[PDB]
Amino acid sequence: PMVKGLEKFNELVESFANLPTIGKKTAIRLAYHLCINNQIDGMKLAHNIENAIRFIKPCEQCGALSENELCEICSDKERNKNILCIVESPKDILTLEESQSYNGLYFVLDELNEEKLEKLKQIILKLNISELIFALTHSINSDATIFFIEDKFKGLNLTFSKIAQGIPSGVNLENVDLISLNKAMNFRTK
Amino acid sequence: LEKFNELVESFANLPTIGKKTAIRLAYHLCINNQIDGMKLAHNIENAIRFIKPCEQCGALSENELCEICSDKERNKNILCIVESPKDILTLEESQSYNGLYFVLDELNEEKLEKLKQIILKLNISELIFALTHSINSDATIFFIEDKFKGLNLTFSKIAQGIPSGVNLENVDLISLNKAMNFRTK
Amino acid sequence: PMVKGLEKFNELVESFANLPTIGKKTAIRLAYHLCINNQIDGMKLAHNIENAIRFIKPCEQCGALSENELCEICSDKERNKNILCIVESPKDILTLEESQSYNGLYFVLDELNEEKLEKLKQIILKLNISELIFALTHSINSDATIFFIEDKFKGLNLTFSKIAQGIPSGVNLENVDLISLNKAMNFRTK
Amino acid sequence: PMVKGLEKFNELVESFANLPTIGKKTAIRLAYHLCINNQIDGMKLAHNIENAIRFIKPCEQCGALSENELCEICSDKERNKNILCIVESPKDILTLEESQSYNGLYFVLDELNEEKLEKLKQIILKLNISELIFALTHSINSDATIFFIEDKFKGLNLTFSKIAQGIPSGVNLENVDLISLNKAMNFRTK
Ligand SMILES: [Zn+2]
Ligand SMILES: [Zn+2]
Ligand SMILES: [Zn+2]
Ligand SMILES: [Zn+2]
Repeated sequence: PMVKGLEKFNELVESFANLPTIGKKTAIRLAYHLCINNQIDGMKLAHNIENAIRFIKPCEQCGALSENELCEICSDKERNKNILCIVESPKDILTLEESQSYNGLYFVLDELNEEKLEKLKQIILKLNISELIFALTHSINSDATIFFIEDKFKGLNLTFSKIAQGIPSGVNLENVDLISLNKAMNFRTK
Repeated sequence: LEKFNELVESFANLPTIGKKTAIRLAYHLCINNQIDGMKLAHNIENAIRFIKPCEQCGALSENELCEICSDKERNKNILCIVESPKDILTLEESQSYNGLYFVLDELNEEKLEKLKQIILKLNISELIFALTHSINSDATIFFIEDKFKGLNLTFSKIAQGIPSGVNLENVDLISLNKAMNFRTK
Repeated sequence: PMVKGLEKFNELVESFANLPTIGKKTAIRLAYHLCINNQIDGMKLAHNIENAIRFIKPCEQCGALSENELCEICSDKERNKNILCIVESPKDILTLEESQSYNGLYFVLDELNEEKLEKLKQIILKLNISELIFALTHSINSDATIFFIEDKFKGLNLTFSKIAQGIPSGVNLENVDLISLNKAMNFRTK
Repeated sequence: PMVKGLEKFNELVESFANLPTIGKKTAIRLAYHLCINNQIDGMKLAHNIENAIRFIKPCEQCGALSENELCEICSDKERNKNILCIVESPKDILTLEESQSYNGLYFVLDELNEEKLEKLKQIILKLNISELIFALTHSINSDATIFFIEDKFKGLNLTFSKIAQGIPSGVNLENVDLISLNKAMNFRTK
C-alpha cells in the first residue's frame, strides 16, 4: 500500500491516486488535509461528489453535461438544426458557447464506438445535417478522427469544415510553433 | 450548472490544486466514473470517521494505539520527536529509523508530562529531534533538554547541512554558511 | 561588483548580465565557461560579434537583415515578386522564412512616417504587387495599422490579407482567447 | 544552419547557442539585440571576452581565478593563514567566498597528482596549517579523496573537517529527498 498501517486512510489515498494527473505524493497530501486539517472540506467534497454525480448525466442527444434528458441547447428550436459541431469533450461546448460565434448543434465524440458512431449517424439523418464542423484541437489524433469521420460518412451530401488553425491574440510570431505559423500563412484570410 | 461548479470549487479549495485540475477532476467524476466517484465519497467519509490521534504518541491511527506503538519488534529505547503526524509518515518512508515517535505539536505542561511518562515507562535512552531548522525549533530543543536535564538521556538532532549530490553553486548561500560554520569530522 | 577581486573577469560577467533574460548566476556561468572551459568558443563569439556588427545592415528595399545592399530574398529571382508581406521587425522575417510557407517578398513597417509609406507604395507599383499580407501580432493597434494602410492604398487594386487568427497546434479550446476562438469558428477551413 | 541567407549573423546565433543553458530562441534574441540596438554594447562584450581570456590565469599558489601571480585571497594578510579549504573547482571558491562563512585559504585539488599533492604538502608546512576543510560534493568518489588526503598527511597533526552534510535549512521533511533524509537520520548530531 501507499501508506502502511492505516486501512481507511490508505484506501482514501488510493482513491485520490486513481484520479487523473494525481500522483502518490499529492494523494497523501490531499488525504491528510481532509482527515486532519479540515474535515469539513472533506465532507463538503464527498457531498458535492454525490450531489453532482446523481443529478448531472450526459445529454442523451449530444453528450453535454445536463440536468435533464436533453440539455438546454438540444431543447431549443430557435437553433440551427442543420449544422452539427463535433467536439472531443463537453467542456468544449461551454467554451464554444462563450465565444458567441455559433448557433447550431453539438455532438461530443470522445470515442469512436460503433454504437456512438451510430448515434452520430442518426442525428445526421434525422435533423438533415448539411455541414459537419470539426471543432477539434489541432493535433495528430484529431487528424485521425477527421479522416475516420470523412471515410465513414462518405455518402450523405455532407459539407466538412474545421475551425481555423492560426495565431491567437497578442502572441508574437516567434512565440508560435512553426507548424501553426505555416498554416496561418498558407491559410491567411482576406 | 451550479452542482458542477460546487464540485469544481471543492476541488480548487484543495492545497496545490488549481481551477484547471479542479475542472478536469469534476468532469472525470460526472462523465465516466459514476461508481468510482461514489467510492471516493465513501472513502472520504470513512477516513474522517476512523482517523484519530494515537493515544500514546499522537500519530495517525485507526485504533487506540498506532501500529508503530503496537509493534513489539520496534526499538523501544529511542524516541523521535516531530512536530507533525505527517513527519512520521515521512520518516517511516525514509527507512532510516526503527524507534518510536512523539508528536510535539504544542509545548503544554500536559503534553510535556505525557512525554515524561513515556520516557520513564519505556526507559528511553536517546531523544532524537526531527524538527524544521528554525529559531523557534531551537527554543523547543533547549526547553526539552532542560526539563529533562538529568535523566541520563542522549540528545541528538537530524543532520543539518548541504544535501547529498548537489553542487555548491546550487546551494542556498544561507545553508552554505551554516554548513561551513558547523563543519564536521 | 558581481565577482569581487577579478576586475577583467567581473567586467565580462557584467556584460552578460546586461543582456536580455540573462541574470547574475547565468552571467557568472557563461563568463566562467568562456574563461576556463572553452576559450576558443569565447574567441569565436567575440569575433563573430564584431563580424556581424560590421556586416549586417538593414536592406535597402525591405529593411531585413542584410550583408549587402539588397537582402538574399530581394536579390532572389526565384521568389514570387508579386506578393509583399508586411512585418513590424526584421526578426519576424527570420521566423516566417523558417516556416517554409511563403515565397513572396517582405517589407518592414516599423514606422508610419510618410517617407516610409512612399517607399512601400513605390515598391508595390514598381513590382506590381497584387497581394499585401499583414503578418502582425493580432492586436487593436495592429487593426488600426491595417485599416490605415488599407485606406492609403485604396486605389491600387490590392488584395489585403492577414495571417490566420485561430487555434494554434496542440492547444485546448479553453486555452485561447475568446476573440481568436470566435474568429476560428467564423472563418473555418476544409 | 539556424538562420538562412545571413551567414555572418547565423554564425553569431550559433555562437550563443553553444553557451551552456542557451537555446536557439535565446541565441537569436541575443544576436539581434547586438546587431540592431546595442551595437556598442556588443563591441564592448567582444572586448571584455578577449580581455578576460588574455588575463585570467590560475593562481600560482592555490589555483583560483587570478589576474596576477597570486590571487587576492592568497595576497590578503588579514586572511586566516592557518586554515585551508580544499575544493575541486575554482568556481567553488567564488561560491564559498559569497557565503561569507570563511576567511581562510583555499586550495584547488582538481586532480590527485604527485606534484599537486607535493604542492599541497609544501603549503601546509610552509604556513603551519592546523585545519584542513574539505568542501567537496558529497559522493563516494569524494570520500575516496578525503581518505587519501587524510592518510598522506597522517602524521602532521592536522585537523580534518568537511562541510556539514544533512537536510538544508528551512525545508519541510516531506520536501526533502528520501536518500538525504535517510542520511541525516543516521548521521544525526548532538
Ligand atoms: Zn445536448
Ligand atoms: Zn503511536
Ligand atoms: Zn530586402
Ligand atoms: Zn590563490
